[PDB]
Amino acid sequence: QTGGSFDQQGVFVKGYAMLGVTGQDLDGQDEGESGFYRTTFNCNELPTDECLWAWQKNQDIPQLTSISWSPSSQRTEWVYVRLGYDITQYNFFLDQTEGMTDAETLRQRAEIRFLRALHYWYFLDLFGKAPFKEHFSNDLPVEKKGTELYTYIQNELNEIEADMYEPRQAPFGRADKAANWLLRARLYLNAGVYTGQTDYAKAEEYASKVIGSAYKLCTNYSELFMADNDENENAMQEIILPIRQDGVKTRNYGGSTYLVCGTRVAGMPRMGTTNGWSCIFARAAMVQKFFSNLEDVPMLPADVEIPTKGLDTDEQIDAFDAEHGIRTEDMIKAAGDDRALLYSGVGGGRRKIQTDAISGFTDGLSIVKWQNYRSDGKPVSHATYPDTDIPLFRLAEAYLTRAEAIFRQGGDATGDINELRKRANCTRKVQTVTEQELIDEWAREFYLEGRRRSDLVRFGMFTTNKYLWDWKGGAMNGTSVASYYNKYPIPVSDINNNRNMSQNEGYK
Ligand SMILES: OC[C@H]1O[C@H](O[C@H]2[C@H](O)[C@@H](O)[C@@H](O[C@H]3[C@H](O)[C@@H](O)[C@@H](O[C@H]4[C@H](O)[C@@H](O)[C@@H](O[C@H]5[C@H](O)[C@@H](O)[C@@H](O[C@H]6[C@H](O)[C@@H](O)[C@@H](O[C@H]7[C@H](O)[C@@H](O)[C@H](O)O[C@@H]7CO)O[C@@H]6CO)O[C@@H]5CO)O[C@@H]4CO)O[C@@H]3CO)O[C@@H]2CO)[C@H](O)[C@@H](O)[C@@H]1O
Ligand SMILES: [Ca+2]
Ligand SMILES: [Ca+2]
Repeated sequence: QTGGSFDQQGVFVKGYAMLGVTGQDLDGQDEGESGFYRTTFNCNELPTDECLWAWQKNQDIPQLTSISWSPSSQRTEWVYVRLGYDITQYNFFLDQTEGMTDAETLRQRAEIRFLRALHYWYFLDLFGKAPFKEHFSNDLPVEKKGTELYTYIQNELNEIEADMYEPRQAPFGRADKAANWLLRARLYLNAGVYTGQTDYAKAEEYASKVIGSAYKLCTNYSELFMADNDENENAMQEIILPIRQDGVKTRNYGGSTYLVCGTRVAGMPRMGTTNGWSCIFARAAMVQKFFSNLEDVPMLPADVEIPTKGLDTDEQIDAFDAEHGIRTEDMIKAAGDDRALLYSGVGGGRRKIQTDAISGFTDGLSIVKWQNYRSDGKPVSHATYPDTDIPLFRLAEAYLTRAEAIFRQGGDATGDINELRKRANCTRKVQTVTEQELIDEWAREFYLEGRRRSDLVRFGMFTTNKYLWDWKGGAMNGTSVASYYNKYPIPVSDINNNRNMSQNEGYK
């Protein structure tokens, strides 16, 4: 539908919706697996030191879990096709509005181009290249890779800035200048990876612009991931770009539902939902980001039995956990960090910190960072699907990005790192910053937010022996894998359909 049938406003809104909702066609793929969020999240989380997918029988899960996928990877095709599809939609909107000079359309085009740029970043970060097309048409996309792609995204962002909303002036959910600046800061931070030439001075500069804007850090970390993060100034003042989610109106199995339902199982107190999928749990390496010595991690003694009765309600579960100091609040206290939103209690069965074999959901601690509970205690909209928004872009990213840029430039990054540690009410403060502390802090601050893999690759820790974590590369204590795994392969299906695309080095 074009011309007189083109619903500009409607298509504009759908532009943003692709970030958090699945439409309504790949073979053997549940609709709930096609989302922009879920596919990119898995590609940047499942293979990392942050988490594990409990149901390994699911297609392509073992491959992603241990960094052993191939060009026939179903989950690689999923994110590749999803990213490409969203872009064709943006190109369509831009083509249909081309030539329109009214203030309204200009702003919409700026934001759409912002959204397209973000998508091209994922292509660049995940594949080092992307099936490029500036317009909507029949023509096969051409290949745009590395430096040229990097330069295109940067140029897009630089060109559309002037037309975007001032920081915190756009309707909640839409991207403003600070979102623009944050994306560029991320690009610059990883410029070394994408172009072979680092540019930390620029990453620092754009990070400072974001930090110097109206955005501010939420005083209660957990609130950023709660049901009312779209009706709480404390959380909203930090969320530069949210992915709206609603228990009744905006549902997505791969949306906040994925982060809440996917990390819970029946028996856990305060599930915030009626459905616990028991899918995502933390690896020992994740827990170690909060407990350098895993022996300090509050755990139930192995010689203590868990009653088969009397543990049916949250009240009973909590009381039992308190007796053994294993309530999440007890986990946070022992961790001396508000971000230690983990659970080792008996709700759902005995938990392990590390496992000799990936058997089930309880082989690692549970992650209760995402919640379908409002900080003000008010009712949520639905008993199953969460109202919780996904704060894709948070101000915290600017502090860690500037901190990393300063450190790599030979300066003192303690100031920026302690800004986040202070917010999380950390008992331990950083006296000096090391590469190790930085990558560890990136995990403590952003675990389960869909970016882990990218930070690891930048630190040369994703495939190498520089950092081995439980189950990395398929080995209990971790093992390395080929360096070509730092980039996902181009789906064989697209290699076959578009001769313009060349496979990434290393893959067959
Ligand atoms: O008919 C269309 C429908 O088909 C499928 O759903 C039906 C099943 O095919 C059918 O067999 C029956 O499922 C029951 C099983 O038969 C029964 O054995 C038991 O299943 C076990 C399962 O065997 C275990 O592996 C374990 O399951 C895990 C999964 O392995 C995890 O991946 C996770 O799951 C979640 C998905 O990952 C999410 O994407 C989402 O799934 C939704 C799809 O994304 C969406 O497109 C679709 O429309 O709805 C899906 C949900 O209904 O949520 C999933 C969790 O709900 O977590 C589960 C749970 O740990 O444990 C289960 C439970 O013991 O029980 C099964 C359910 O009763 O009935 C199914 C319909 O309810 C497709 O899966 C579905 O997408 C199609 O629409
Ligand atoms: Ca409300
Ligand atoms: Ca919401």
